[PDB]
Amino acid sequence: AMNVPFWTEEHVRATLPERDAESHKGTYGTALLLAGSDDMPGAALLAGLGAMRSGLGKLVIGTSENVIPLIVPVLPEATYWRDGWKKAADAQLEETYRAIAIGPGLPQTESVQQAVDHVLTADCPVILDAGALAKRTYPKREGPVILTPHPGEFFRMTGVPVNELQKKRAEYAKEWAAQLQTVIVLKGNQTVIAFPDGDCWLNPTGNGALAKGGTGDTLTGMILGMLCCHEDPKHAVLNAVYLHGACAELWTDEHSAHTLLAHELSDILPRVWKRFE
Amino acid sequence: AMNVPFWTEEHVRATLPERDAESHKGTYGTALLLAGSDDMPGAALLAGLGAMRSGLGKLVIGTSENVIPLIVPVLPEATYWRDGWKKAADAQLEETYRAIAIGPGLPQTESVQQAVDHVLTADCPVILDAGALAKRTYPKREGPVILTPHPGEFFRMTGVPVNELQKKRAEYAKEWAAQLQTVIVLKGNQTVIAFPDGDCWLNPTGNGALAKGGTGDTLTGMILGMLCCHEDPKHAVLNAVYLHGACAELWTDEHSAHTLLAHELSDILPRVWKRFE
Amino acid sequence: AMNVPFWTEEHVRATLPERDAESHKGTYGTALLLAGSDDMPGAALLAGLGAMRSGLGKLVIGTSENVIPLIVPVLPEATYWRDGWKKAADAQLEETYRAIAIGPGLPQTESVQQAVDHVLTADCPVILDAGALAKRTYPKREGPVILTPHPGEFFRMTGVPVNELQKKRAEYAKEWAAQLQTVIVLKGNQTVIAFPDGDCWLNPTGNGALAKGGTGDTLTGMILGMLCCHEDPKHAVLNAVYLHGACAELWTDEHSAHTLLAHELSDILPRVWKRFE
Amino acid sequence: AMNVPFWTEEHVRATLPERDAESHKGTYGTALLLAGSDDMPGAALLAGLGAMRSGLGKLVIGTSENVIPLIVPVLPEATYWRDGWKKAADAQLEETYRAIAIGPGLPQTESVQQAVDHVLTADCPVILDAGALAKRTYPKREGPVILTPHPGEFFRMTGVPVNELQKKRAEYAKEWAAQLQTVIVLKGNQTVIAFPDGDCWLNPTGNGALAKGGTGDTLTGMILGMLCCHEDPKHAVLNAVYLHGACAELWTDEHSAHTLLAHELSDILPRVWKRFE
Ligand SMILES: Nc1ncnc2c1ncn2[C@@H]1O[C@H](COP(=O)(O)OP(=O)(O)OP(=O)(O)OP(=O)(O)OC[C@H]2O[C@@H](n3cnc4c(N)ncnc43)[C@H](O)[C@@H]2O)[C@@H](O)[C@H]1O
Ligand SMILES: Nc1ncnc2c1ncn2[C@@H]1O[C@H](COP(=O)(O)OP(=O)(O)OP(=O)(O)OP(=O)(O)OC[C@H]2O[C@@H](n3cnc4c(N)ncnc43)[C@H](O)[C@@H]2O)[C@@H](O)[C@H]1O
Ligand SMILES: Nc1ncnc2c1ncn2[C@@H]1O[C@H](COP(=O)(O)OP(=O)(O)OP(=O)(O)OP(=O)(O)OC[C@H]2O[C@@H](n3cnc4c(N)ncnc43)[C@H](O)[C@@H]2O)[C@@H](O)[C@H]1O
Ligand SMILES: Nc1ncnc2c1ncn2[C@@H]1O[C@H](COP(=O)(O)OP(=O)(O)OP(=O)(O)OP(=O)(O)OC[C@H]2O[C@@H](n3cnc4c(N)ncnc43)[C@H](O)[C@@H]2O)[C@@H](O)[C@H]1O
Ligand SMILES: [Cl-]
Ligand SMILES: [Cl-]
Ligand SMILES: [Cl-]
Ligand SMILES: [Cl-]
Ligand SMILES: [Mg+2]
Ligand SMILES: [Mg+2]
Ligand SMILES: [Mg+2]
Ligand SMILES: [Mg+2]
Repeated sequence: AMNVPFWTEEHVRATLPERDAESHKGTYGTALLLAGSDDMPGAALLAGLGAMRSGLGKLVIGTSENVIPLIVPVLPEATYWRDGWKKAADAQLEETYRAIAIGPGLPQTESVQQAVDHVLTADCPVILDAGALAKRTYPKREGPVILTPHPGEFFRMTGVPVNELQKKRAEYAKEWAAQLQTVIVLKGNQTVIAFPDGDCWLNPTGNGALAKGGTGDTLTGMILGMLCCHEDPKHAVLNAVYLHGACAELWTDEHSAHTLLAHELSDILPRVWKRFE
Repeated sequence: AMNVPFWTEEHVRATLPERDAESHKGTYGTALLLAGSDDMPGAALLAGLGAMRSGLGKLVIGTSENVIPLIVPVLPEATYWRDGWKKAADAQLEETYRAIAIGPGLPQTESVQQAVDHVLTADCPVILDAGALAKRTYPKREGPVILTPHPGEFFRMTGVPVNELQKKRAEYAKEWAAQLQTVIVLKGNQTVIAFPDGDCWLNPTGNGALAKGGTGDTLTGMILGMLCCHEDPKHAVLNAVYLHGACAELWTDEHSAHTLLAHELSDILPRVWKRFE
Repeated sequence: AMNVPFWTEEHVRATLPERDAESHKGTYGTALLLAGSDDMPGAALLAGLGAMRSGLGKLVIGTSENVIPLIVPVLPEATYWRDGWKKAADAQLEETYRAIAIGPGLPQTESVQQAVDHVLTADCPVILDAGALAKRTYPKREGPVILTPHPGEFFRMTGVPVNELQKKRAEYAKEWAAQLQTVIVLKGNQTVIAFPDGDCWLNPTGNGALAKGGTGDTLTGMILGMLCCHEDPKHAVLNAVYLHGACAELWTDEHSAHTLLAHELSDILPRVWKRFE
Repeated sequence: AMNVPFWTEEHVRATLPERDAESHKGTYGTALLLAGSDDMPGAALLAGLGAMRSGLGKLVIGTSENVIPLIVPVLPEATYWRDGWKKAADAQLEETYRAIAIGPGLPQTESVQQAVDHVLTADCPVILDAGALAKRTYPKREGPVILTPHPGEFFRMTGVPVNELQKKRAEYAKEWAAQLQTVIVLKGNQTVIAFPDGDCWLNPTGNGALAKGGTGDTLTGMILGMLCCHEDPKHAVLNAVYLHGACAELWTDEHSAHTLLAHELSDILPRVWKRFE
């Protein structure tokens, strides 16, 4: 390795925020989630649940109109911007959000990139995932840009083939976080969290129960919510990745690692988070 | 303070109603919930669940047609008045209800105010929340009118800015309950329950887990149901606010306060209510 | 009273059927449930769940087309006869069913009565509930006809006002079961189960948690399923009514009687039924 | 008998795969499920849940367009091929899958057979169930073909009447697995798993709780998922059938065998599978 340190339980315990008696939901902010399309609807539910579970005050889901009815019965606490991810291709966000995520369940299209460009003119942290991940550069702005690639997405972004990436994961994550001036959460066993200021950590939690469709959609939502309740966005990303993996570890105490469904990570998070308080 | 007393556990225990062996659902009344729009559907599910959980006999949900399918799989016990909140703008209620709530998930429009005006000609308690909260006066009628503003809604109603309101919450709640001749449930930590006869209490339960979208929608439903099973509507409002907060406190025994979803308050209420019996 | 005996735990234990190792789902029959309309959809979900929980082999739900999508995510084990309750107004059932129920969530219309007339030409037990309950007579047929009126429905059927009915419930139930030559399950505390052969029992289970919308829809489904797995339809009706009430009693051990939702009765039935085996 | 051996717990324990720390979801493959039609939608949800529960990496559900919204809220981890089972009638699969299942909730039509013919040109294991089961032969190909008939389906396939089949189940299953050169999972108590190479086993698990609509749909999904995580497809089929039955046995420890709903088998599988690890 390059001796990248693990973000450990001690670090998590020291950095997780309080929800004090005097707070109101405004204290914890409104998040925007731009996710889910008619063709890939479930991602929006997975990210929505992860976000509302993770300490935000309010969530607006800008999903395709036909996806909205699929979310409501499961997550009636979310509100909507009808066809929001499409509308965001055409104009600047008018509303102020605490944090924004774009990409889960979105196609890898130019229109999604147009939406990204408009999202990036906001002054808040922004997460790009999935369909929003492309080979491109980023404008100087206020607020971190957080990319959350699977190794195959990292290849799409950089041209580094997966078989080579996997030999030197932190080295590549660090190099590209620096070059792009973005946070890179390079997924996998020992997920790398590389920051554009050159800080970098490894995540010590998780297991093979996570190697199934949807678990990254859940993670994007987790990061989104934690960006709303942490003052330091670096700590939000680190804690989200950590607690996401910790949920999978709790699952495998009494359940087979073959059998986890992503949404259950959100259902487990309430008890797992308590343990670190 | 003004030494406003807390509505304590002792008061709750002394005032919660029995559901005796000889009762039928008619004993507990039919409630009407005018809530949920295509743009804000989840509020109707949240309030519906809170209402059916809270001791009513039957619930009619007057929600937008497209919202009905989103409620049914979760709350198949509810019945419907298709587009009821819209229809209520145009004519008097023909049916007799035990209690009525209007506003969760409704827009802040003149048409919603027209619906309010028609709701107020019924002889039963009425709850106004959310979109139904405006700067206006109320007609002399039979049955209490119960307003449930968040501080921002209170500002909309009165012109008292939130930063000033928060310095003297009970004083302002009492003054405006008197002026409007309505019950005011002024939300927040230490929620104020101010009555138009000058009685006023503070609620001692709850915590920051409640500072998230949807929890007030759940509360409106709780108050609606409790108005159906309490003979004294004052006690219904007080017990609803109390038990709502108590559910959040049970949650935080083994779950992080960051992670509560409003609908879970309704799922917790069955066991919490038992404890006070 | 008239000293009508209670159908006791001892009777239930002696009459509940086995599900032996050598059985196949055909042994337990296909039930037809004609229930749910666009205006009252939830009844079909409630009765569907109660029926599939109660020992049948297969369930066909003949509900309105727009109701089908509301059932599937909750009860994916059911199959459908699209617009079946409407189609049944126009022709004889072609398929053979083990048992049929009609009425939950159906309007009190002539077309529903036409459907009833066609249902009654089948040779199997038939349950009429809700919208299918009217002032009418019944044709001599093979298989019992089981009416499940609430006292208000009994008034509609017979002209006996509810305040008079309630003074002499068994006497009236027996008289009308005899006159109509139908089973009458006259609902309420101490539900009466009156048979056209003059046998009559009282149900000893249940409590005020049941005095809420939907619980009778659940019961109709329970009776439907139990008619499929009991050889003796009398025992099916008696056991269904008993175990339905027993579920409410289990609920109130740790939950307030004000807070039960009907569908939960079906969720409780698996464990309650085990106790009587 | 013919002394066909039971696939025992010892065999299951020796053959169930690990999900190691270094794995990614690609290791576990993408499955295709061609299931569910407007008329029989629930089968697709049941098989989808069983498949995602059973160790695959990703699931694509090729179901009718109107069925997709019914799956998403329950199984947001699945992705879709809109009208896939219909489209498969018209062209070869372009995408590579680890395993494919076709038939649950599909009609017994020529178009479904056309889809089968195209599925069979893939090089992967394929499961045919329900509507995909017909009297026909199979082309020489790479990858096993796995037929999962109920006795009535076996009759449809072979002309052997059910009353005769049931007297000599293994003998008939073996003879027809050989003749067709397919795996035959002949369902029932003591389900027969007959292989075209002449190997044959009996399944020792399960009980009458399984004799209800939907449980076979769940099984098809289980086999589909296990084909993705086992290197040996024979062991996948055997373990799926075994663990499916084991879930029903866990259910009946504290719940009546009359009351199981198929989807619950998938909910039980996580804990049951752990026990065999
Ligand atoms: N060579 C290639 N191989 C594969 N894909 C390629 C590719 N080349 C291009 N691609 C592609 O890149 C994309 C891969 O995404 P997909 O693999 O298609 O992702 P998905 O099913 O949509 O799931 P999701 O997005 O929820 O999970 P994620 O991986 O984010 O999140 C997974 C989560 O689980 C965690 N996780 C997984 N395995 C783990 C383990 N063993 N230990 C600990 N954590 C683990 C991860 O760290 C993370 O948090 C596709 O567009 C695609 O076609
Ligand atoms: N300056 C301003 N700030 C904010 N909004 C402004 C504003 N000016 C105008 N507004 C506005 O006023 C409205 C505020 O509503 P929103 O804040 O938009 O409400 P919501 O997300 O729709 O949630 P809900 O209605 O379910 O929760 P509620 O607060 O009723 O219910 C919350 C429940 O949780 C309880 N709760 C919250 N925090 C608690 C705590 N710390 N302790 C105990 N209980 C707590 C409350 O008492 C209550 O029961 C908006 O229309 C709006 O734009
Ligand atoms: N004077 C009048 N009063 C009322 N309605 C009148 C009326 N005159 C005419 N009507 C009418 O008659 C109908 C009454 O039905 P509704 O009262 O409208 O029934 P629902 O909300 O649709 O619920 P459901 O059908 O699921 O419950 P049910 O009562 O079957 O099932 C309830 C279940 O709970 C049980 N239950 C209820 N209370 C119980 C208790 N205290 N103890 C034990 N069990 C109890 C019952 O035995 C039964 O199993 C309406 O059409 C109507 O307008
Ligand atoms: N004479 C005839 N009798 C019946 N049908 C006939 C027939 N002639 C033709 N048919 C027909 O054949 C088909 C029978 O299917 P259906 O019986 O209509 O099946 P389904 O309701 O759609 O349920 P599913 O498909 O989920 O359950 P399956 O049986 O696969 O899966 C059931 C699962 O439960 C297990 N199981 C059942 N009973 C068990 C027991 N007692 N012990 C252990 N396991 C048991 C099975 O092994 C299996 O895993 C129909 O098309 C049909 O019309
Ligand atoms: Cl708040
Ligand atoms: Cl009642
Ligand atoms: Cl069967
Ligand atoms: Cl992965
Ligand atoms: Mg991803
Ligand atoms: Mg509110
Ligand atoms: Mg009824
Ligand atoms: Mg089948």
